[PDB]
Amino acid sequence: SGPVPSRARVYTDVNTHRPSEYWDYESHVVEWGNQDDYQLVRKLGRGKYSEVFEAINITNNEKVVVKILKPVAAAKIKREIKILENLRGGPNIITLADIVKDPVSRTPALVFEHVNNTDFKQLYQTLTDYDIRFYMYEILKALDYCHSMGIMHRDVKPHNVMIDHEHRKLRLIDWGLAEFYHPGQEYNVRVASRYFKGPELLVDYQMYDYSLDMWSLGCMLASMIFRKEPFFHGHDNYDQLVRIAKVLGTEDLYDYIDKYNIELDPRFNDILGRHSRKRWERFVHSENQHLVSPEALDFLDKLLRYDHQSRLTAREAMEHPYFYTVVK
Ligand SMILES: Nc1ncnc2c1ncn2[C@@H]1O[C@H](COP(=O)(O)OP(=O)(O)O)[C@@H](O)[C@H]1O
Ligand SMILES: NCc1ccc(-c2ccccc2O)c(Cl)c1
Ligand SMILES: NCc1ccc(-c2ccccc2O)c(Cl)c1
Ligand SMILES: [Mg+2]
Ligand SMILES: [Mg+2]
Repeated sequence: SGPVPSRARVYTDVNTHRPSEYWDYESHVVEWGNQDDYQLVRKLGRGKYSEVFEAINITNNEKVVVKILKPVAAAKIKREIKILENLRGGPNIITLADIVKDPVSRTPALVFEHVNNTDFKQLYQTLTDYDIRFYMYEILKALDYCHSMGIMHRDVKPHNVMIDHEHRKLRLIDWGLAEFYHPGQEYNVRVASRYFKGPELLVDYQMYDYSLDMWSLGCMLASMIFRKEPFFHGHDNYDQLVRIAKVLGTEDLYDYIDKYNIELDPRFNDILGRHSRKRWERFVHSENQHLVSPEALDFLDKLLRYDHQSRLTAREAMEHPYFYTVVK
């Protein structure tokens, strides 16, 4: 009885054929740099987990970004550091330049390469059909890379993707929620922002994998091409599932939970209803027609699936006709 187990269909074995030192983040010894090499210039902002500053590395006069971590479990801090070090040099992965102890917070401060990012609210309004495909391809390079390195990002969304549009430079940042994929491991479902949450998280299916990032990628794509921000606009985690079911339909949702022997929360009884799966051309109108194409719709169809096992992997997504027009 209970949930039917699941494994990723790709990169299942990456972490077992690597030394324990690679994925065992708890045993990692942090090599501390010197906080005096960095001078804070301006606060970019503060979120739930960190305060971020633009800074200058006074040893080479280069612009950097300093992420001062708020106190959390020491395990969560070493996980971020180990993943960043393991992924360093990878295509479109942010470079971790240093780790210092901030004198004021008494917490680790991660120093990154600076990316001159255009805010989401501005790029969202100007990206062309061509630019969207180009940037989606750059994201897929980062995701196939971290997945092939046995890591799932788990927080893919626009504010975690830096774009320097003038230089067509993209970097996938914020590896604070990222984890090592271990076949059969039960993970915490309290990851990602509500609108980006995969069905596996919303139905409390813990044995998820890299394919969670493909759902989030699909949510970003739908919002962009259809001009509907966010695409699945739930008022809460339960309504989030209802919003998805109104597009993907209730019959495939029941096939998904029956395949994995998942039981819906009984509060879905008063709110879920019965919904047909909708054709993607329904979301097309005269204000988004220039961002949509049969290739974009077919690609979206293959990412936004309830069954995490049925979604395109990052490598398959890169082979899709949607990217044929992108100069490679
Ligand atoms: N390398 C960077 N270049 C430019 N801006 C950055 C960089 N790293 C972070 N930022 C900015 O700071 C914000 C917070 O960074 P992030 O790593 O996502 O922290 P958190 O885990 O607290 O969300 C980002 O959304 C972005 O606006
Ligand atoms: N201005 C530098 C700084 C000082 C204190 C904290 C801090 C430290 C502990 C708890 C919460 C916090 O905001 C942080 Cl993250 C940064
Ligand atoms: N933080 C800047 C940013 C990152 C990704 C995208 C993006 C790019 C391609 C497709 C969907 C997207 O949301 C945009 Cl519009 C802006
Ligand atoms: Mg972030
Ligand atoms: Mg984060």
